[PDB]
Amino acid sequence: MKVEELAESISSYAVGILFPPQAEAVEKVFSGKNLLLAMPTAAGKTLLAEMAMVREAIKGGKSLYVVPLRALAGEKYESFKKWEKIGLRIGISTGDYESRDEHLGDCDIIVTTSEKADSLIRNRASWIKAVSCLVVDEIHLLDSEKRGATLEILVTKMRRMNKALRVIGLSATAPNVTEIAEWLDADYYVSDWRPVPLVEGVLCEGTLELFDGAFSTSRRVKFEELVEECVAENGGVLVFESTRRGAEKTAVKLSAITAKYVENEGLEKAILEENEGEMSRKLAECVRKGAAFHHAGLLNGQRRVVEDAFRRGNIKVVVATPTLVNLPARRVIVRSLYRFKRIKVSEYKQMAGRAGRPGMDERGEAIIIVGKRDREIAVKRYIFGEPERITSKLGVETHLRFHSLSIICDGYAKTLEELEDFFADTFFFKQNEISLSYELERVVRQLENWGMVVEAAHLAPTKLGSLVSRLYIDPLTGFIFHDVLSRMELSDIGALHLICRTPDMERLTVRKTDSWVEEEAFRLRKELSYYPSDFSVEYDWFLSEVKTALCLKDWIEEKDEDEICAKYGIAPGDLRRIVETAEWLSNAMNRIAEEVGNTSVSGLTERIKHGVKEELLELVRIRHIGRVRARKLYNAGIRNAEDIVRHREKVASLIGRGIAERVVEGISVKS
Repeated sequence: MKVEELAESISSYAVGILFPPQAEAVEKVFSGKNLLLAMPTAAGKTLLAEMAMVREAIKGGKSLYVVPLRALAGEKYESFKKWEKIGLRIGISTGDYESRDEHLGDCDIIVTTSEKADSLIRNRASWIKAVSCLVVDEIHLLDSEKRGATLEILVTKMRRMNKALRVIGLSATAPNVTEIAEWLDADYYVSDWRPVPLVEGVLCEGTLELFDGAFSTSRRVKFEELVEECVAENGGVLVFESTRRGAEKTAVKLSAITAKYVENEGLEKAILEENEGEMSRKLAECVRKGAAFHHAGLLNGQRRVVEDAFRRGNIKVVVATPTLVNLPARRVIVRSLYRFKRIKVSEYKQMAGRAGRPGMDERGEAIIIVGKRDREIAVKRYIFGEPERITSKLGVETHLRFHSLSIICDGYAKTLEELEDFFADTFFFKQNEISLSYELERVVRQLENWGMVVEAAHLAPTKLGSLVSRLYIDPLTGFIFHDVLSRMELSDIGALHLICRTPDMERLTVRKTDSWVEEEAFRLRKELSYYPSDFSVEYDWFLSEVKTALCLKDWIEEKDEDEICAKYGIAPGDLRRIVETAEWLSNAMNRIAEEVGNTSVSGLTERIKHGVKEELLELVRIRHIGRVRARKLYNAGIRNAEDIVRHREKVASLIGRGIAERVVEGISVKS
């Protein structure tokens, strides 16, 4: 079997109209052994993995492509539909935890996220045991203080479950990537190869020094011009700023330039299609003039609209933040080098690594605009310089606690010893051979104290623990709930506040101006699950909890979004992010509540989800009608599904003929 041949033939069919020079890569991909691929651009890295899967499929196996963000999940998912021409059946699962998703079980490639995978495992999906090859994309994220831990545990749990499991890790370039390969028992393959070469250049006092390997080409140019230059050519310029305010500020100036080239007026409406005012205002017209800014503030809608547009060219410039998703662009400017501390070689490398514009450009330009703080650092360390070494973060108590509970429940470790053994098979161990027996002992006790783990001369989970496990929430969270609930029984704000006490919840920042919070917090005292000293150290952590719960409150009290935003000083995307989260825990808190018997939270989740009152719940369940429409309809006779039908003409007068039509189309088909 001349593997090179197969690989080629296979790719072409599906793709047709791109991956490493020498055999090694392909040679290994088809070997069947665990394999770690370390390359810069995700480009060739992914097709090798894909082939890996295509092959495994034909062998009659099943692959589970894992990704870190729920975002990529979709991107990769679609990307794999390409192999449908060959009869592979792709499937995806994201966001649903308490479910085994048994329908995926008959897919050849199942894309999901690290967490979702871990969950599916805790929730004992039946297909997992069928997965023969696990591909861990962006495995270098093993260094991620947030992500790492799950990766280490997922991989381990999975390996320990199936010795025949073939793990394929895909990572960015880093020095210790080989030890990863060792921890994975895999043939590695490393390379600096890039489809479209990259030129990294720094820009100082009017001069741009482009580095082509060992040479250089100084020139006199100005930022505004570098942008227009490529913009002029329509190669796409991607600028990076370390702020939300900064990204928007610049995303504006450039619109001046991008304006005289394109006038996207239909897309200006595409933005406002969901929100308006201050922020969305800016992005909207900004886009009308070619430019745009991309940050966590926008809504997943406004984002994908700006992304799709920059891809097609409608948008000439996209000013984002390190928070950044495939954005093809010829030029890539990096405004600052510090993170208002300094940016990691990694972040820069990644940022620069977007300059390639495969199949449209010959080279990629990435410029680090630096001042004069001895610009040598931007050259000596960033341009020419190794990225930071991947260091495992599973060590923290947090993660330990979080995962141990899972391990002791799912039946991997039945004694403290074998719990210690489990963590020994970790990348954390392989990396620093440290016995965590101490802390790990502390954990299991605390897990016992919290009533989640029981010591009957054998470690086992309690009904509660199994729950906390399946809910995939921090056991501390599960405790705060089970404790407070089993004892008292709060109200709206009281419950919204309880959630915000939880570590799993996001909180807002309290500005010097948010004075009401402190007052409101007092008035509402006696209602909250606890109340700190006016000058206790936690009065600040407290006030955030309140301000956050107050926010959810307004959301739940149907307050205008833009209004809620302005009030709390956050952006629509944030609000959506917070509510989104708040709900998940809200569900968690309720299921926990039930187990104890408390009910003061019974119909909270629903409210949180739609941000409606309670009287509108019946209306919002209909194909989701939204707070706005639901209110209008409720302010009239239409107060449920039935009434929307019987008074059709009326409905359409309130909501709209179009929307009206769509809404009814669903109800009848059901009832």
